[PDB]
Amino acid sequence: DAKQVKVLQLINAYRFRGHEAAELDPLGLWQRPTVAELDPAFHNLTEDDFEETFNVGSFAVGQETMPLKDIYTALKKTYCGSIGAEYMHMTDTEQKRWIQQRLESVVGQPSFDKDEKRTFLAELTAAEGLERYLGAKFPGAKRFSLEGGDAMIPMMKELIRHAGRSGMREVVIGMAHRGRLNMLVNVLGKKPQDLFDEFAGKHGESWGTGDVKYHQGFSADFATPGGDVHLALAFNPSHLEIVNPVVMGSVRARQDRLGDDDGSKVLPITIHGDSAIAGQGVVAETFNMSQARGFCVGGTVRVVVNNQVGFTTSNPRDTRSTMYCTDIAKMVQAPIFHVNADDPEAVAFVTRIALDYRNEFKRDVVIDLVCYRRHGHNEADEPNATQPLMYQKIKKHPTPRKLYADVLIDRNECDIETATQMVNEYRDALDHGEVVVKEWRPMALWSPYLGHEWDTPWSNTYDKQRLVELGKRLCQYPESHTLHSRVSKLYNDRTAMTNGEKELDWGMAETLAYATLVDDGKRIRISGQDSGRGTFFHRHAVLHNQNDASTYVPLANIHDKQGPFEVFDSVLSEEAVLAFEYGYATAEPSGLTLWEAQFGDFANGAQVVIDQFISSGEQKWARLCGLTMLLPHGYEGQGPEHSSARLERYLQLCAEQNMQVVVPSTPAQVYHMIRRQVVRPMRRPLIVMSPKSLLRHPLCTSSLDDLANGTFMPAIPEIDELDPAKVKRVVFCSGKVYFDLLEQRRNNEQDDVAIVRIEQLYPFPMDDVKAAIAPYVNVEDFVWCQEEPQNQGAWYCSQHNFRAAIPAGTELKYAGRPASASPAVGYMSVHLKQQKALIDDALN
Amino acid sequence: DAKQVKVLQLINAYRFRGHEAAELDPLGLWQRPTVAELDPAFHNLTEDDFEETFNVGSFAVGQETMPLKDIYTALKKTYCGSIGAEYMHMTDTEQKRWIQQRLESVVGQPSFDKDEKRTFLAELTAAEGLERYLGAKFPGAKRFSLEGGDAMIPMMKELIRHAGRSGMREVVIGMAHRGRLNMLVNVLGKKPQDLFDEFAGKHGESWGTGDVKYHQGFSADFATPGGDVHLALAFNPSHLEIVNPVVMGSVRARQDRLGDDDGSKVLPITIHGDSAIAGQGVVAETFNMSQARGFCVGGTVRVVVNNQVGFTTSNPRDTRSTMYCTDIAKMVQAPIFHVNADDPEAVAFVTRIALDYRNEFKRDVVIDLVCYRRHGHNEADEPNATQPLMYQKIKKHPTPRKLYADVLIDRNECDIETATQMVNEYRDALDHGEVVVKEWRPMALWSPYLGHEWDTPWSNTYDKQRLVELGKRLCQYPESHTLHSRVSKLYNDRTAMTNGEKELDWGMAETLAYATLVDDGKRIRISGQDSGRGTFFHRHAVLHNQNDASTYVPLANIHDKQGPFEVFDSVLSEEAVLAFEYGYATAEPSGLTLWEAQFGDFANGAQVVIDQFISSGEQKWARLCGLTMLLPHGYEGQGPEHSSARLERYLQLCAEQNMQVVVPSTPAQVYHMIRRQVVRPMRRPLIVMSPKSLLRHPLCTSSLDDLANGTFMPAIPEIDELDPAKVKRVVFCSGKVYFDLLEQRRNNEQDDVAIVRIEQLYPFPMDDVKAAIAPYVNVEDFVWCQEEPQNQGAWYCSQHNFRAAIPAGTELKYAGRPASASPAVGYMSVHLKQQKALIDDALNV
Ligand SMILES: Cc1ncc(C[n+]2csc(CCOP(=O)(O)OP(=O)(O)O)c2C)c(N)n1
Ligand SMILES: Cc1ncc(C[n+]2csc(CCOP(=O)(O)OP(=O)(O)O)c2C)c(N)n1
Ligand SMILES: [Ca+2]
Ligand SMILES: [Mg+2]
Ligand SMILES: [Mg+2]
Repeated sequence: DAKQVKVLQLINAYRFRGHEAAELDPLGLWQRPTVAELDPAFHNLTEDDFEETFNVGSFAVGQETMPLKDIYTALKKTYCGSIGAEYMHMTDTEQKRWIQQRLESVVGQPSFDKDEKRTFLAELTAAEGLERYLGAKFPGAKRFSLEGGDAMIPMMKELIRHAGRSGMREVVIGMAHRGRLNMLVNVLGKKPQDLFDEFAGKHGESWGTGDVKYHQGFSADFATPGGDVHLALAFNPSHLEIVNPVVMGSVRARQDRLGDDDGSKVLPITIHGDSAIAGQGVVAETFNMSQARGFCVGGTVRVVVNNQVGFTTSNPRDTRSTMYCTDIAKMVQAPIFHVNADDPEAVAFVTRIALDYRNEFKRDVVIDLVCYRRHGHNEADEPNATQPLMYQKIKKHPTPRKLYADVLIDRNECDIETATQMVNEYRDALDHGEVVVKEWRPMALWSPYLGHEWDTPWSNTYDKQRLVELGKRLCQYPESHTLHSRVSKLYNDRTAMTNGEKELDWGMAETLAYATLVDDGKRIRISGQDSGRGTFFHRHAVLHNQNDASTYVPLANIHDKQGPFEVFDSVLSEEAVLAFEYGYATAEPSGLTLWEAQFGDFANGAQVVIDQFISSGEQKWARLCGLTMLLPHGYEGQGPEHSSARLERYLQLCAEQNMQVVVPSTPAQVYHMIRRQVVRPMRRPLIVMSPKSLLRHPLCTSSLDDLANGTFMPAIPEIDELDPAKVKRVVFCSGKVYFDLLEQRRNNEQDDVAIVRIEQLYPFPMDDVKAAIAPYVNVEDFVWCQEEPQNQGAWYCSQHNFRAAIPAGTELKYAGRPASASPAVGYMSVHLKQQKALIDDALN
Repeated sequence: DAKQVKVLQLINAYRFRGHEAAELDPLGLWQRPTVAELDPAFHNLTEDDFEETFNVGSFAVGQETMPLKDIYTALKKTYCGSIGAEYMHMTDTEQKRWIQQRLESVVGQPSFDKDEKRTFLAELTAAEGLERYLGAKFPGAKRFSLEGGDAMIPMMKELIRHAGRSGMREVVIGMAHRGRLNMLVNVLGKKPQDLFDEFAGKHGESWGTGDVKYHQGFSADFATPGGDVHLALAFNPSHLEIVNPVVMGSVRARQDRLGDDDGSKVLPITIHGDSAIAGQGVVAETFNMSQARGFCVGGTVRVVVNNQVGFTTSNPRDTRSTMYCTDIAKMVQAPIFHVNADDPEAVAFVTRIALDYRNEFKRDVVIDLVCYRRHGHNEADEPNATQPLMYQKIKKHPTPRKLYADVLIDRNECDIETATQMVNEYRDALDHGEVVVKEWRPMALWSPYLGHEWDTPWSNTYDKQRLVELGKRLCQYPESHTLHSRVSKLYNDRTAMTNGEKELDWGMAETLAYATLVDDGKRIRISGQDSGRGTFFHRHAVLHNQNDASTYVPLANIHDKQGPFEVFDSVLSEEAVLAFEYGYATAEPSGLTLWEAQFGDFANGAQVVIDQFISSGEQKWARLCGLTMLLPHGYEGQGPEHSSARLERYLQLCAEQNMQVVVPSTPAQVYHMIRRQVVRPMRRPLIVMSPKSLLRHPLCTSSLDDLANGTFMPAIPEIDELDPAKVKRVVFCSGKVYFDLLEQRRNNEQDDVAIVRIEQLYPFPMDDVKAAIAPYVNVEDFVWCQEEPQNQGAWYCSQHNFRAAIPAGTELKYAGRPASASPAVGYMSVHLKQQKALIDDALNV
């Protein structure tokens, strides 16, 4: 019959658009626009057709032939009840068929054991009960209450029980304020008495400068039917979405260490607010990384706490441009399960389906938990002033605990005395103040401490013969591989440096430093835009065959039993990428983790990660991060965005030994700088002003002797054979400007002015600067020289450090570019005239 | 008839997935994976069925019944040739039927007039010819050549010709490096000789410190069959996608000024690279704004220069997580037209469809121009070292101009002599150096210069009876409107302030300042998270009815003929939002344009806009931007992210009078500060350290007399009746710390130490500070006091300004928080101890 074809189009119409008419809002507040396609009359089916049997076809109901009365009911139960599945936009036929099997076979309605139902009720009770307790015990205090979205707690425990049920070993969570204290107490097993002690202010005992209670992270073991599973909740700042990239980098470092090439042992989970996930662009930057080979973690389960309001903003036309906040997920074709949070069984049922999807297909999946915010944005705020109707409806809306208990009683699946005792047993458990999570376990088996002082001794030396054999292996590539003539010219030059015929350039000394690290079995993860070859054609860590596209990585082939070596050409992001590498370095300190800006000027698109994480995470959260940032830097006439890494900004952020700001000027210096970062037992961030023109400067060279038997020099004394008595002025400087100073002093045959580099600006190396200055007893004045404008660079932030170094009688003077609004002139002509001007002011 | 249902599923398979098998790559380089659904056998159609006639259904070919062999030919011609249409993900049925009509009715192959074909050939000729000329005249110089994507120039001229053809009046373009120099010369009408002089370095005659040649913008009139259309190409920095939000704010200010409610008179256009559009999150932030009220511009035409490489990265698994760089567009259900760039008629056909779609449905549309990059990422780079196979293929790939010329000749629509002469006539036109755009026209009639010095006089005073009458109208609301009792309590307090019963609070003086600005007919646009009510429950510019949802905006109801007033609750973005307000303010200087951070700590997620636009756009591009940034600031024990607007960073960025950094401490000061921003003839950015606790501080109050008859004070002298001779120490300070200093000095019964506010830190008000210091001839030492840690705040950047101020005998000292990695402690208890310590260190002598 033609009607059998019409039944088939109706079935797909619900699969495409049934979620648009689904009962997803707990409050029932605003009606959904009608969709004609969901009505059989749109397909010319009438009541006479409704009594006739039909064939389901692809509808996976488990009965080949059905009356239309049950087919129409099955479609509404599957696609228009509590669950709104948005998945047909996906192009993979196997994945869409897979989701149809999960939903359509059960006809939407899920089945759980009565013990499973009693667990969801107790988990709702713990969520509501902890929040009503804090509002009584600490009225008015800022706790970002979960109330109205209490199903997030049973959804989360069901995720973790389901992770161990399918063999996952670790779960890493990154989230925001909403439900944060409920997570700490009711899933991660933080003791309630310790939460009560923080509200009273009696928590103490640290020189961590600290952070507010709803930014804290936690760790615990958590019993699951598959056994104990490690749990980790990240620290995060107030900035709303940026923790998500950091958690992605942590789990990748975990998956890399464990040899989990399919991310099936470590489950990442991120929790988002509905307004934050739509407005913040780092969400899309992270979705773009979800399958990038250098950042993929096997897929993330993403849960949105969609309380249909963001602070005081509730109009959909003010927050976003689409019907759902989750539509950003369609960029990577993620299935999206909207679910009513007043239907806990639907929440757990969609939660298992979402996890099963992520593990079957190793792809991101999103759970839209549609709910409400019972109170104001925080408990001191009045929501009626801006959402009067939403809170007149919430004020007469019963809690999800009460609602679910009413359903189990109607179905004779529970009795009211059991539901009542859970409310009171939980309140008594909070009064005792001990852990209230049944499933919590003490962690099973942390040293070595990596907070040691920057001037701690380290093994700078390396075997000179081992260093040359490493260099020879780097120059070797398969004979069949054919290099571009410029790359083989470069490896031919590296072959001469290994023979002693030519002093090493910057790239060889950098490559050698990586080689000694993997030679000792330590990991190297490099990341950046065009980091394999290098923006300035200097690295060439990856060699591409000129016949086929095949690559060969000499640093990955040094010897068997080497530490792993990876260098990824990153995606066009700096915010999410630098946050990813921050989470990688903190989770796995032992190796070298290095991010490379293509120019240091672009690093400011990750300014939140620099401000709220790198420079401040130790004082705030006791986190040590060894991440190294290569920021190309130097004034060469290329204009405002290709001159300044904003060195002045990193120096301004320096305090309390939080960071290292280094400006190497020699290939040997960058070699020792990189090894000290791994070799020295300190893991604090290394901000590097990477050279550009110095990669090929003829005077910027170092012998093999300088690497094997040298050390990193925080300050470098005068190098030419000046007589110390003859000096009348000492010029402090950093970076390439020294090389312009040196050649001009030699061209003048000037021996009355010494030049002293300060390779490490923070922490300031006091005695190394004084030691370089000591021989010049006749000195009368000192000069700070810099290519950079005076309102930028090291001048404003490092004046007191230089002044403390110099003898008391002498005064210090400035020589450099004038202060300016823009980092650099746009014209090359004006730049060279400025360069000659400042170089002459310093030497006269 | 069972095969008839199978034919319909085959037709929809191509509508859904034909683009996966389309020939989109000019190079033919990498084969695409088979989609099973596109071949009939998958649907049990065999050759015997191919001879039978079938019903096309909704297939819009213009014939209801067709043999299957010709339905299959029509489907491959429509969805598997040069055009790859991705639109079935959209949920609006009408928009899908609209696209099917355009595409299926021409059966893939579209028809153009012979003049239109000769125009696309000449426009391809100018695109190739200009770049080969620059490579000949200036070998090795960095010009980001369009070559391989030459189809872009005819596509752009067809976008503009079709805009005026349908009555649009302005077109505003924002783009990147790729094809930038070709855009200026061959679309915008920049003189080639001025471009050649910039390559030679002979450009001069400006105090703009300037920028590189491929960041410059341009303006022109452009003849179209419907008449002249204004053209505007934005200045942009090197940061790749950030210009896009700025262009959205520029056309929105244009649509607002023109009374264009639906943006049908001003067309926004954005051009993107394949790697940047996938990696940068500001792209998704702007897509989220496309239908937000208060940022919607009626839809943007977005063009991707998809040359399948970004610098040295060409592997898809390293650049993105999806098959197409454009898949982010699906977040807003934008249709996406992939098109092979070696088929200019396909490019022009899809370009007309994209504009017609954007004007019919006022929604974003994307044109994916699939092409190649003929040279390296720039002309000094070697691309073979990292993409050997792509450049062995490009090295033997003929240019789009030659390829199109071969097609017009093979079809006898053109002759080889006509195509040859275009190549040579164009090279001669470039040698002469005059404008080469035939459609270019001189602009028709920019004089109230707004770069005047910050100390320029302005009309600070306002009539006091009008100021009180403005306040009475602000307190009036409709009888049917019902306020929440806290809001009615607040307007009753404002009703008391208008009568003189009570001094004005911070919110009343701020609202009053807005009222005087709209009262004189000037525009006010405020934007920021929860900016309607205010994060701190102080503004309440929008009044929500407690019975229905209706709003009432008292500032929009001052009197008829007032300037428009708008206050928008922004999206949860700061980067794309602050870039949008930068483009609004720069395009429309005359009014007040204000962005409000929810806390000043959150502005650093828009740090690129602050660095590359706000702090540097005047020296780089001669752009005046009057935008005001409200950044809440102040140490109150709320922690590292709720204390510091990073004042030290803005002070570090101050040079060459680029910005204003102000810390008002009185309700009257913010009133005069806001009016000075519009009433004074200067349009430079205003960075404001907004108070938090001062909004309710009993001592932070001002009389109506201070607003009507006062003025903004860059520095505020001692307010208490101290005798100058008895003073022994002067304490400089700004912001709320003054009130902690003042209240402590009164509790101590101390008359030996004066306290002087410095409301404007940059540009530094020298003589006003010296004037405040003059009476204290007996002073022995000076102190800068600040809540901030010593490495933050004003200490490092303003030391020389204070030291040059003080009398020669005296020396300057510091009193404030110790330097720290974090902006603020996480514990309230600790906060107080530090506050009492620094306040006591300043007052003890
Ligand atoms: C990056 C960033 N910008 C601004 C803020 C200030 N802020 C904190 S919470 C909030 C609203 C959050 O709305 P939503 O995402 O829906 O989360 P909810 O609290 O409603 O659960 C805003 C704008 C922030 N914390 N982070
Ligand atoms: C925000 C930002 N990050 C980094 C850079 C440095 N950069 C300039 S061009 C480029 C590659 C651009 O690739 P694509 O988007 O495809 O544009 P194309 O030049 O190939 O057309 C990079 C990483 C930049 N200009 N802006
Ligand atoms: Ca961003
Ligand atoms: Mg919310
Ligand atoms: Mg590209």
